[PDB]
Amino acid sequence: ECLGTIGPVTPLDASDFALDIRMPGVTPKESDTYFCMSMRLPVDEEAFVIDFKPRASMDTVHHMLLFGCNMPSSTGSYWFCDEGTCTDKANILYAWARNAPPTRLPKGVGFRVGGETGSKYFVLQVHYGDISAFRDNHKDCSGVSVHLTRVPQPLIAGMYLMMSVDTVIPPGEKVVNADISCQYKMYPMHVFAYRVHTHHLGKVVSGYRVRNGQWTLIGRQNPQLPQAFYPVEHPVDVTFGDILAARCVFTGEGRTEATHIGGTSSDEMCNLYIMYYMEAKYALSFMTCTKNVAPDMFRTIPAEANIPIP
Ligand SMILES: [Cu+2]
Ligand SMILES: [Cu+2]
Ligand code: NI
Repeated sequence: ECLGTIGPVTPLDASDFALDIRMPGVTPKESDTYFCMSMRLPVDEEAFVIDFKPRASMDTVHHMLLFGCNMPSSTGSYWFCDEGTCTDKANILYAWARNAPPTRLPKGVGFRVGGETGSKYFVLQVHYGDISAFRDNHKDCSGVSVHLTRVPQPLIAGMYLMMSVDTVIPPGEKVVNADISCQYKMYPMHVFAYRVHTHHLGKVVSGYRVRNGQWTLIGRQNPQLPQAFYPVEHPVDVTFGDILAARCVFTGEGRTEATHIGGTSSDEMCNLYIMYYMEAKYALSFMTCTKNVAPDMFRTIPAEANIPIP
């Protein structure tokens, strides 16, 4: 699968091209190795990401994530993602998970990149699980083919990130809730996909839109299942005056010391990635909620938010 003499850029037609984002023939020496690499966009003008095709080794790649950003964490050929993904904010565009197949972008929908305000780089994370296939000492070029176009898209994809920052999980503690909430104050977004992220202590993650005190399910997932972007059961609009609300349920069981929010496996995260589309003339590409503005509101959270997925 390694790119040879033809390189990473395929002409599709007048205004479209495929960009292949692949590891430069890497060979992991340990299990659960996270490798990152970057690619500058080959065009300066604004472009739209309208499709993704995975190029994974079905024998060694556990997951892949693709981000857009302006400042990749390294200037090197490739690095361990422990160093970081991007030094500015990494905008997730795509997740590929083993045993949980991705869902296509709706037609007419694209991420805006490049230009004056869009991402100038793609960063690709590859999670290598079982490295028993690397007994060959073979070079791996797993990654993702992205379909770019110059043609403006009627609908712009973006990300609403809900994330905990203050969470403290005391050791042995049966149940710890991490609650996130913000008022929505932009033009309408329609949620079409969601991804959940915790580390090993996470039991369930749920996101809701609350309007006039009524809770509407965006997504609810066990974070110990493959962390792909999952389609929303039914399209959900989030509109001015709505509150977005999310809860991660953790346990402290099995830990001798307290667990707080951080980047390592002995730390936790409570992340819910809400992938939306917006009308192009109304669109903004990213929003983040790191707060809990209506904590008392969580008294009426559906009971399913506290119950593990069977
Ligand atoms: Cu993985
Ligand atoms: Cu994490
Ligand atoms: Ni609608």
